[PDB]
Amino acid sequence: QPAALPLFQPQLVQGGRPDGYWVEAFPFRSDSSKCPNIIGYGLGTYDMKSDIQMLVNPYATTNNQSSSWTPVPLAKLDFPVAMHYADITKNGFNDVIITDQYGSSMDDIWAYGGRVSWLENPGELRDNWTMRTIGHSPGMHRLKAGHFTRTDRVQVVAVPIVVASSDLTTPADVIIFTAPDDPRSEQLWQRDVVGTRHLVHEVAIVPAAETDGEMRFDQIILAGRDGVDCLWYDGARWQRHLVGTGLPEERGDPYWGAGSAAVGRVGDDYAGYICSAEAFHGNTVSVYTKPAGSPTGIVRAEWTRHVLDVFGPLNGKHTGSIHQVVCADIDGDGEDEFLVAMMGADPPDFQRTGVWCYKLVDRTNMKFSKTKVSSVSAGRIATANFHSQGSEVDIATISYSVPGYFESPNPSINVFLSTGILAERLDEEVMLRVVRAGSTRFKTEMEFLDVAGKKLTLVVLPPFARLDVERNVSGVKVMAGTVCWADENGKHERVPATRPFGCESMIVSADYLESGEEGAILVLYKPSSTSGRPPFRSMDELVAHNLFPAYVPDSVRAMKFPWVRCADRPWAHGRFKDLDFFNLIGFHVNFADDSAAVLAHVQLWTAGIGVSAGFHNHVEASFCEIHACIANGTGRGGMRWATVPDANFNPDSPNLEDTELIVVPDMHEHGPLWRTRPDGHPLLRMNDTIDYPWHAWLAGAGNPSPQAFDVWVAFEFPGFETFSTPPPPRVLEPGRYAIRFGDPHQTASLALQKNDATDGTPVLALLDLDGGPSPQAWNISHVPGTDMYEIAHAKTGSLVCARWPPVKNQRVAGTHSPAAMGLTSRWAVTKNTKGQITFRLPEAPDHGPLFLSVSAIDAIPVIVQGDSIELSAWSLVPA
Amino acid sequence: QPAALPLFQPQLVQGGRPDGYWVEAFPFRSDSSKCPNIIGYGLGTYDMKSDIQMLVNPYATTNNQSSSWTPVPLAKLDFPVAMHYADITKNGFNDVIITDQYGSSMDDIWAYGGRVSWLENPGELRDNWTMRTIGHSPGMHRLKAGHFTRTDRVQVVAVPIVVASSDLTTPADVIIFTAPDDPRSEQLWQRDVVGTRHLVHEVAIVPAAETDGEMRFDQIILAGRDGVDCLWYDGARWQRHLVGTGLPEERGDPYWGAGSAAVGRVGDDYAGYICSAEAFHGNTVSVYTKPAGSPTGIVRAEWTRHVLDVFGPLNGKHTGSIHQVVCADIDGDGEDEFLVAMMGADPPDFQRTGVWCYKLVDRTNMKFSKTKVSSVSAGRIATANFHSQGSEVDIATISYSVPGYFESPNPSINVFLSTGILAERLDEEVMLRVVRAGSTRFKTEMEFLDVAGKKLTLVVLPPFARLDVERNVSGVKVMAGTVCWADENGKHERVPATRPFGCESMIVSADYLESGEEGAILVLYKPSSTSGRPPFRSMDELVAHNLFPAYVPDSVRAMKFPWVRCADRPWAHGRFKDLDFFNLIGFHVNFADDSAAVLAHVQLWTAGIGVSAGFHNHVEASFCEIHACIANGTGRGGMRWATVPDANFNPDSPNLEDTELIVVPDMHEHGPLWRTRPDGHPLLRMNDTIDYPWHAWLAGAGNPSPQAFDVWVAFEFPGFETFSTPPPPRVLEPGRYAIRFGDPHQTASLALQKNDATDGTPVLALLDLDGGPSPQAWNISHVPGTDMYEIAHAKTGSLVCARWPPVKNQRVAGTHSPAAMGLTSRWAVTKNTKGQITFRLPEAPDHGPLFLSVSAIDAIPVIVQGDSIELSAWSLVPA
Ligand SMILES: [Mg+2]
Ligand SMILES: [Mg+2]
Ligand SMILES: [Zn+2]
Ligand SMILES: [Zn+2]
Ligand SMILES: [Zn+2]
Ligand SMILES: [Zn+2]
Ligand SMILES: [Zn+2]
Ligand SMILES: [Zn+2]
Repeated sequence: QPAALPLFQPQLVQGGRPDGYWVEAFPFRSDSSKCPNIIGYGLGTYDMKSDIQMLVNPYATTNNQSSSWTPVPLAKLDFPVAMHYADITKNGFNDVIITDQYGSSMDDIWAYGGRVSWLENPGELRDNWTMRTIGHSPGMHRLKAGHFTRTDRVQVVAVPIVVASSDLTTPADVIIFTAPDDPRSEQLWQRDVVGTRHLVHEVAIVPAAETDGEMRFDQIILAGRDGVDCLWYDGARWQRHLVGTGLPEERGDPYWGAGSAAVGRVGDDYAGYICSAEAFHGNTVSVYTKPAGSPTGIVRAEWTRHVLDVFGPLNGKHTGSIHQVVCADIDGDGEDEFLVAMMGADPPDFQRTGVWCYKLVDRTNMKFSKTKVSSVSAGRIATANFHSQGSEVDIATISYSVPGYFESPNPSINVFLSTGILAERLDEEVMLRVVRAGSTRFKTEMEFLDVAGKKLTLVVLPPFARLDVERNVSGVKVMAGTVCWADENGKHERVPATRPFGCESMIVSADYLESGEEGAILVLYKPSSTSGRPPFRSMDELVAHNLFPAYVPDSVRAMKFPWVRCADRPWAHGRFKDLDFFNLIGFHVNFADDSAAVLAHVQLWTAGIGVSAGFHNHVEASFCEIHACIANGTGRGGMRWATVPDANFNPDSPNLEDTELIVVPDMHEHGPLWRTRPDGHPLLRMNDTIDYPWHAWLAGAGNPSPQAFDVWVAFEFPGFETFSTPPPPRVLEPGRYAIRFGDPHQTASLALQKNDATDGTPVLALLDLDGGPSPQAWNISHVPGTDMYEIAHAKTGSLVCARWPPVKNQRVAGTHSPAAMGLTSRWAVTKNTKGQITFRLPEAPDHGPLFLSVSAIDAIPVIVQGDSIELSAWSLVPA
Repeated sequence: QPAALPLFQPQLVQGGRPDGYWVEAFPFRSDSSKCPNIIGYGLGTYDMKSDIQMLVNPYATTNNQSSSWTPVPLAKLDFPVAMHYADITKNGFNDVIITDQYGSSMDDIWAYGGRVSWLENPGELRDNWTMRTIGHSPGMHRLKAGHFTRTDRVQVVAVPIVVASSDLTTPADVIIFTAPDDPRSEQLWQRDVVGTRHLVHEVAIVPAAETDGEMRFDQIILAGRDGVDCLWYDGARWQRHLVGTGLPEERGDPYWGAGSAAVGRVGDDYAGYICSAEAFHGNTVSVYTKPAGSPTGIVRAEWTRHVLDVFGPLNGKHTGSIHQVVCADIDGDGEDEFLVAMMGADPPDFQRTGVWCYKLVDRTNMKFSKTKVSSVSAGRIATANFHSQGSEVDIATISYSVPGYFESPNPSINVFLSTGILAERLDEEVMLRVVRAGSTRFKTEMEFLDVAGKKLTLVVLPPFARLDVERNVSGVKVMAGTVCWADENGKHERVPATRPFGCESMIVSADYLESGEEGAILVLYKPSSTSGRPPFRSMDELVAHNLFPAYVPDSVRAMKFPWVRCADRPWAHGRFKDLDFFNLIGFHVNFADDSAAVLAHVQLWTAGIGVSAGFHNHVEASFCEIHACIANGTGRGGMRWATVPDANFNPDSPNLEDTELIVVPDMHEHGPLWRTRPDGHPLLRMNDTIDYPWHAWLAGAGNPSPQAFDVWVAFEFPGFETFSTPPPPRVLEPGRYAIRFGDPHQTASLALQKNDATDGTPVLALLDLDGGPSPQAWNISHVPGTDMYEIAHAKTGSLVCARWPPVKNQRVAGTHSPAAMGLTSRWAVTKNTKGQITFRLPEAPDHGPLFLSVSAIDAIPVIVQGDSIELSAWSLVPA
């Protein structure tokens, strides 16, 4: 699975700003990177100093209720530009390093300005921090902290863009400032100039710790008129390595080379590529690549420039829309994507406003795709996990707005919170949009409802991911994919529906569970101490509480979920009067991708002692339902279904002798009660509804003194194939095999014609020969929630599929477009005494069995037929 | 149909404000109310004057591209409070009337302040308008313009809340200011005091023109410590009518009576009720009602107070969270809902923050329900149509934020735009959420895509609503409900699918069409001059343009919709290589209510000359598809379907002799090609997919020189019952009938037992007697898109339905919960020579026919049976 991008929940951090320029993820403490604060500000003007605002992260404090980011002004400065942070005082709190006194533009550089200073973090939320001067250089414009020549002091690389008003040709000093031993006294730091460069517009840092032992010290990557280059100190001296020269010079235009550059990790190499925007404020996005089998890192490789995109011509002043690039692992796959900060344009163009996310889609040819992730001005991007402890990467932006120069409407700071789940209000219910679990690399958890002693939580798990739980207490109900856990009785697996008429505990007996190869989506039932405890003697004891986290929309946070007597619902139509029978709604789970497909609808129910929810059969709306009992009032509450024909049972005055009872104890889920074919496909009524016998939840019988409510959850799935009737014996371990027909004397093996991945490619049996092209390998996997198997070509992934229609002598082909419910590409498996395997299609209620077969006893066409068992016995040989 | 509320698209008008208090819909011109500007401001502080900001409506200018509201400061004032507007200079531009110099609170009233002034609108967008003093009174706090004692000058009623610092017991003058003959000279207006009141906190105006001739002049409704009362001038004198006294006085608490009041239209009466918040800044919502058969209006009725809601206790200072009530017809049904402005609370409570919308649900008992429409602070609400010309009502709010008193986080101005359609990005496609057409009272239109010479537009129509079109040019394709138009050949009706294998023009030959009783949802194809003209000779000529209006989210506005060669789509899997066959995606239409149900998926396609889109049968995903051709390349392009068994046709090398061709000319749609039962229910495959014969779009044959593309739209619907095979004769006009069995000599008529609306109530035939309880009436209606009818009880709406299962001798009952696709409650109709009518259920492929019947030849049970024609012949008698 290539990784898909996560979703993003937008949130306005600060709107209505007079201007904007810089945004920075600022961790308040130097021992923690998670939920940092945001600092933002603009360039100011001659009429207004710029407030250096630290916006306090409301999510940082565990158990938070607020989504409001409180601004705390650290300073009020004339013409600030760039900033970074480091623990200067070495006391566990990050200090701010900032440049100011720049002037109002490149044509108005303060000759005595270009100051670099630091702001002492006082270890608590207070405004107006103590500020001390580090040094000065006119035009001072970018800076980063790090360890460049030593590791026992903070050091700062600082670089002016120009040296003087309107001077676009004189190079500027690249300066390293070194903290003194006591930075709270002294004043003016040690300074050393380590190079001169033209129009440097970005400084990027590669921390030594990123380089897996290649570098003792941090590398400085500069993007300016000279192109992109890397400076580093190696214990002995400074060296330089040219990455490339960027945009060629154009006559009458003072900007060439690069405007920004960032270093992109691919797998094991922190520098698998280097991306760049060109030139100063330009419209060109390029990437630098090195040849296959290069050393890791930057300085040992030869780089080559490739232009990816030109977003349009420059204006009269030779500028465009791109302000910055940054690299970050947005989709969690171990490769950095890169983000491009698009300021906006005049005339307005959405293509040049917001953030583009570029993704390396082919490591071999170094091909990238791009996806728009925001369409409001970004003059700068900050990345961090702003909302949780996980390895997700959120994106913060600030609009680019400089009054009387280039102003964006409504300048604002925004944050886009990476998530596998977005919540939105319908009317009385919530739509929960989820990523496909198979292609996400992040765990997402969202608590939604505190009810009946549990915090019901929606949980998206990537493939083979772990979820820690409270052993013997936490419960799970899977809605897509699979999870499993192990205990002394071996492996336990859970899927959307257990076996027909079956019952399974939802309780996890282990300390953790893991998703299988497709990931999982599930409801996790955490224990709660804030929604009552059983026995529930009244609906008052069962009041439910909205648990949505503070970053979900306000309209969802404000929702209540009352229990409503079923008599009072708009669908009662005069029924259920005077019954202790209650309903709580409700939650749709749909895929967030372009299918928008339903996953499940979820609602809750209760029934007092002696109460029946009423016999029904779902002729009104089609779905496959599973119930999970949270609390069983008497121990005897559960599902009954009629075992007689529909015509022979009266749901209004039920004869309970013509029913069977499946008791559903506390924290158990029951299996399907709908009608199925022998291989698990659902029977269907003439109006396209899943066919059910008459059935109902009924509480244990007796007198409600004292009262004790059943509480249960309905999961309404779209139609799917479930398990088989009767259950077949297990005879085949999934794995990778050659699939052979014939005697020890001369075999043919199953083959996809020419290994061709094209839909419709014939499947054949190739004579195995000494000349000896060897057998094609097939992956055989169990289809979860069924007793069926699929056969997928190991090289191309093509599924073994009968062509339509599945009839005697029908041809077999490879496909990635199977029929729904895998009708012609799923197989019932049996083993004879010779230990050969037969694969049989789902049997049409019409016809006889049809087996995967050879067409005769150099290539033999492969077919389905059920006349001859001889032609459909295969040997499986591990490959 | 009760009316449902519309959806609301939120938009931030202005964020990051220092404070907030007032928001007002401000029409710039006095001859137009649509798309007004917004004025907002807060109380200011001693440290900052308050900017009186007029935020320019970007949607006001037809052909707009921007969603940005430009602020224009009209004035900068010390401590402004209330404002309104009127055409003072009588020149066609509204002037602003404003109070200021109030002071900083009720404990700090400026003794020489309480100024009332007006700002002269200069007829263009300029800041800082000329300001002139009208008059003064300390504590001045609310004001409205109108015509109170004359109609030839602007008049202003102005009322202080207190007269002096901390004085909560002295009553204040109720003052009327009258414009001079030349308001641009003179200065200080004529003033008359027309009453004194305690703690007036709201002034509401009933315009004379609203009163259908009851009042010559405007009525002034005041809400204060004295309760709610109405003052008016009648040509002769001022009078007063008490509405009620509001919240009783409580010991130690200075606030009682009312904080706000608004007058609510119900149908023909501009004052069917009066709503109120109590007391000053309180938490109590009450309504005033008058008895059935009262005169219309206010002063002739006796009113009675009813408390609806108390949102919680007051704080230490005796205040709560409600600042204002307003009445407006939010759902367009001719009755005013009311809105309640909830400022917020400390500690925070979502229940007391935002806007609640109260709806009168029972005119008889005057019962209201409430629905949360915003959950961010509203210190004031303005209503208007901010986005179009229609009678929709949008809501603008400003947060209540007074520094050092009660401050809301991120004070902002927001607007909630009333709509039947919300658009949201999925990934490459757009989700269009729509209201149910049956319960909306608004037309909504949203352009989405400019392609192939048409502006494709999504259109929601309420029941019996009109849509003007360009005769013989505009095209429509219905996705839900029905529309029709008339021309010289009579009525034409369109529904989601015409007859199986049929073809109909989409072109409207009339100047308008109308929706039927369920409303409609449709795609309107407007003519375009900005997306090319046929013949389309290349895909370049077919570039499509995003048309979403400026108020939809930026992420949807920024989307492009490229044509992609089908070979290049991720679902091709190696197919369609080197074909001129292209695909454009795409648009989901789903219901916005708690069902979230699919309506249709929409995508587009093209095929060059001689190109086949390939034979297929939809075993992969289930849906009922209809295609509409926009442009037919050769005139011969269209749908072929195989007329032989699935097993007998090779989609890879098709024999076109075993197919039939339906040519689909320009702007035509074809009918269903899927397999159906005789009464229109879809055949279903074992994997729950709609069963289709092999079928494909194929372009006209020949050589692409010169090229000419087919362009067509796919509409993928969920499963539904279509028309019958063969089509039955039309023998019954829908309408209201008594349904009788038997001889002229002695009949029984169809009856719902005891007229009982309960699901499952028996249907019977009651002996018609001289003693003479007369026959129950039934509404018989055609089911659109089918040849079936339904029978609904005229009093209760209950559908005539066979109980499950429909078998010989099965009982018949009334229901509001029919089986999907109306399986047991829809009827095929035939007429014998005696002119009697027989009603037959959809026939199960199993059983024989089953007719609505009497069970014998005082009440006879009614059943379904098909053994005896005798028992199932009915006379229909108009009722
Ligand atoms: Mg420190
Ligand atoms: Mg005027
Ligand atoms: Zn810049
Ligand atoms: Zn990545
Ligand atoms: Zn059920
Ligand atoms: Zn107030
Ligand atoms: Zn209304
Ligand atoms: Zn088709």
